[PDB]
Formats: sequence, structure tokens, C-alpha cells
Amino acid sequence: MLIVPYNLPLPGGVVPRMLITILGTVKPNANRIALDFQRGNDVAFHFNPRFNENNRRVIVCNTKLDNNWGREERQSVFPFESGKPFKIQVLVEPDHFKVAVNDAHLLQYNHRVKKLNEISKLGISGDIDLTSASYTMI
Ligand SMILES: CO[C@@H]1O[C@H](CO)[C@H](O)[C@H](OC(=O)c2ccc(C)cc2)[C@@H]1OC(=O)c1ccc(Cl)cc1[N+](=O)[O-]
Ligand SMILES: [Cl-]
Repeated sequence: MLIVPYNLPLPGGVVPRMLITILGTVKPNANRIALDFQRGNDVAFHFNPRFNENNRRVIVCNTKLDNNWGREERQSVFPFESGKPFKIQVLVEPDHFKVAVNDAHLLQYNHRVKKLNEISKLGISGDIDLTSASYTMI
């Protein structure tokens, strides 16, 4: 497996039609996972499965600007399971990131950070064994 936390450079940032694919396996007894699409120190798109928030499983998404988290967007549909292999696909679209897990649409996150071509790294962290992280233009 790739070492977590893992940094995937996104050369020249992101652009519509860029598809980012993450393959990994959730650890046993997982607590949290994060994908962080970063513009320097800012986080344009934080995608955070939480396995135990008040004994509920939720995906939290947010943006971090000048070290401040903004308004969370929450999705109760929770396709991850401890111990199991997953595929996360993040397709950049003109006005949002579109996320599918295990080939099923999960959520979209509208662009708050406008300079897409400066969102130049993806950080992958938390309670996974990371198998691969890659991108392709579709
Ligand atoms: C207020 O809390 C913060 O909320 C932000 C979103 O608004 C981020 O989600 C932060 O995430 C991390 O810092 C972060 C996320 C994932 C990794 C692997 C590493 C770091 C942090 O979340 C928690 O501290 C948090 C609060 C309550 C619960 Cl139950 C779980 C989390 N969490 O997953 O971090
Ligand atoms: Cl911006």
C-alpha cells in the first residue's frame, strides 16, 4: 500500500473533465478518512467520512480559507464500511466536484474556491490502506 498520509500532485491544478480515482480499503474499526484538495494552505474541498459522530456515520464536506473552516455540508448516505475495499471517484465539473463511491453517485460540492488551476495537491489521510491514487482527463 501507498504511505498515508499521501500527497498526490495535481499539475496545473484541476479543471472540468479531470477525474481523480482513489482505491483503498478501510481499516478495521475506522474512525475517520479525509480527502483534501488543496490550494496552497487552503482546502478547496475537504471530503471527510466520520464513522462515529454521536454514534452516527456521516460525510462532512467543507472548505478551509486562511486557516478557517466554513459552512459544513453533510451527507447521511454513507457507503464506506470498516474492513472493505472502496473506490472514490471525484469528477471536476464546471460548477462542482461530483463524487461517486463504488460506482454510485454520492454527492456534489459547489466550488467555493474559484481558481481551479491553483488546486494543485490532493492529500489523502486517515484510517485506510491506500492502494492507488491517480487522475485522468475524460
Ligand atoms: C470541527 O472539526 C473539524 O471539522 C472540519 C470540517 O468543518 C474538519 O472535518 C476537521 O477535520 C480534520 O481536522 C481531520 C479530518 C480527518 C482526518 C483524517 C484528519 C483531520 C475537524 O473535524 C474533526 O476534528 C472531527 C470532529 C468530530 C468528529 Cl466525530 C470527527 C472529526 N474528524 O473526522 O476529524
Ligand atoms: Cl479562489
